[PDB]
Amino acid sequence: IINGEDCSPHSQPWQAALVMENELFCSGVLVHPQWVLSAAHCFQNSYTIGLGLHSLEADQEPGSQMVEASLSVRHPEYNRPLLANDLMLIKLDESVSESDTIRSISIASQCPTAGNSCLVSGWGLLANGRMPTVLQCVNVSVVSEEVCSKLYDPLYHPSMFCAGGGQDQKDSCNGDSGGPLICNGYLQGLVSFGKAPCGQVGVPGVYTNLCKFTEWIEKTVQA
Ligand SMILES: NC(=[NH2+])c1ccc(N)cc1
Ligand SMILES: [Co+2]
Repeated sequence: IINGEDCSPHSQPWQAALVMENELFCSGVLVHPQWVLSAAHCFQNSYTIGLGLHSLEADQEPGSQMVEASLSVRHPEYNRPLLANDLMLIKLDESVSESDTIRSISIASQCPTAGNSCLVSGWGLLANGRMPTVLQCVNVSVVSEEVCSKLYDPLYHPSMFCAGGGQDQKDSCNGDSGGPLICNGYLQGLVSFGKAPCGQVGVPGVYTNLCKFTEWIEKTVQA
């Protein structure tokens, strides 16, 4: 997160951390007791998801649960066109129990509205190019479709949307991929990509436009 601040511990209970050998590489959103939503470009053969965290130090966070999973379903059209449909559902081995610091969030069924201010959180790089010790939070506003599509032509696709890009230099960044973007308490998008460096004025970040994959997310999680 660029130019944000330490989130209020456990203020985003749907936040899922994805760690590899021993480091964080992505995030996900608990959209169901046994399913974590994330960016297709975060696919692995097996994940080590951390729920209920705030600091990466799992054994320092109470209600925290380091579950495991291996069945991941990337969206059929991911990366066709280049970079598009960047979402993926990861099915957790053992379903988790919604605790005090671990709750799932629902996906917005309506589409981003320009100007609307939202929040995004993650453990990605900071304004100083450094990784944070706790989960970061920042607000960015939805940018209009016109500006988005022209700014990111010809890579822009309807499965994406822009947010931020303001003068305040608030934005996501590397390590926040698959992170959540909440709008009025709904999961509006996932941290997907954007120009580098991050936090450039006039250059918003791109997020997966979840409002567009409700039916798929459903047919998958359920059936
Ligand atoms: N700066 C950004 N909004 C960004 C950087 C890496 C990435 N995967 C996604 C987005
Ligand atoms: Co805590």
